[PDB]
Amino acid sequence: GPDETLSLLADPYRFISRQCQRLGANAFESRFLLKKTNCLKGAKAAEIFYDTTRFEREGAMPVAIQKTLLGQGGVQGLDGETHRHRKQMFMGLMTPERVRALAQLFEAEWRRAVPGWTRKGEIVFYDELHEPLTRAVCAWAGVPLPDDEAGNRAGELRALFDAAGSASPRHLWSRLARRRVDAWAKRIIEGIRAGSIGSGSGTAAYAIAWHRDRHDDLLSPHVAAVELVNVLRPTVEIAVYITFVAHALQTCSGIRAALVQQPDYAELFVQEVRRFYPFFPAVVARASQDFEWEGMAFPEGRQVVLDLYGSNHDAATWADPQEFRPERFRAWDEDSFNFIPQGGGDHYLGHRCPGEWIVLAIMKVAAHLLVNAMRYDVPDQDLSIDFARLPALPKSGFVMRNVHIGG
Ligand code: HEM
Repeated sequence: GPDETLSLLADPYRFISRQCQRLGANAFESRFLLKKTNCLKGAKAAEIFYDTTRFEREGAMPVAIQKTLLGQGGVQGLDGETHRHRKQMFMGLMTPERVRALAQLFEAEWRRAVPGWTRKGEIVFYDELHEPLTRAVCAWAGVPLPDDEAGNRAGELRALFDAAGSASPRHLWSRLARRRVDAWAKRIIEGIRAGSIGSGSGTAAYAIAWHRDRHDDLLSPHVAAVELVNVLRPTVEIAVYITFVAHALQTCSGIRAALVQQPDYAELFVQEVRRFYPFFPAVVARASQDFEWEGMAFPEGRQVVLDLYGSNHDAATWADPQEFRPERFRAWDEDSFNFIPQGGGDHYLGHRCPGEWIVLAIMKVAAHLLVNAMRYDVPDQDLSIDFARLPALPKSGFVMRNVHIGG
């Protein structure tokens, strides 16, 4: 039929679920760029999407994303045993103690940045999160980061996802940010291999610099650089989820008090933040063989997009997805396909986000400080979510006035 690209960019989070609702189905055939695209939504859809005998990621990623968001040669573009062996490198980083260490470093950096925020009077909370995250994740990952460069590197990491997918000249800064960050990370890898950088044996940058592939070869310095940015960048992106934590504390009644007094509530709350709020709209794969599913044809080579936001707001799964209610997670069966803000399926055997433990730990630190430590006022502003923005944010970016902290 018609090309629907422009309609998708106008409503990137909701386009799929809205059409699904219109059609009374969990899937529909469409066309993005010029490719026929099957669009899927829901737990059953997610589960077939993560079947690696039917779906491949190889070459499925639009080049614009490679040259900004993702880089070229990274784990996202791999399939099969090549993929599994590369994904294992990421998974080995995420021990409960290593995740804890990153959370601890991030709390310290948050606390160090508050005085700065106090003397400012008024801050855009979102704008202020990138640098502490950058400082935290760099130290955790063994990436040296001098004090006077921290601001700039945070700006560059931010530019990879917050200027990327944009209708404006911001796409140009994003592409240059990618070349700068790639060259920086590459210099890090090279110094580790040459002995000039003493990154500890438990650190991401070390693991990535010394990773051997299935042929016992080091990654090429550029591919290693891209994989290191795949740790640094998405950690800084947690700024979005932290902003949504502040937003929930502000727009939904009872949340604050429940968090203060109920110990087990934090975990339910951060889960519901990830379910409720838009972040990553969709993931893309290519059908690897001819098959049919619930009446829909999936010929070899068909581009297929899995709607994450729609799946997270699926009525069959949640009954009242439209409500923000952390308690729903008391009844969650931990299914790997019905709740997928960072992908579904298995972490080792598919492309599901290895960053979930980090996101959760950091979201918890955020929720803890925002209720138990950090005091602030919230002036009249537009807190409505910008569903036409990538990534989606409250329009204001969540503005704070009179910020101060204890311990
Ligand atoms: C900030 C919130 C985050 C969101 C919303 C998010 C979401 C996602 C999604 C939707 C995917 C694709 C899953 C798929 O292709 O099936 C993914 C993959 C990935 N994520 Fe995240 N993530 C986040 C944080 C992180 C963090 C902190 C890390 C740190 C290591 C990380 C590292 C990665 C990597 C390396 C991949 C590719 C994995 C693969 O292809 O096997 N992410 N993420």
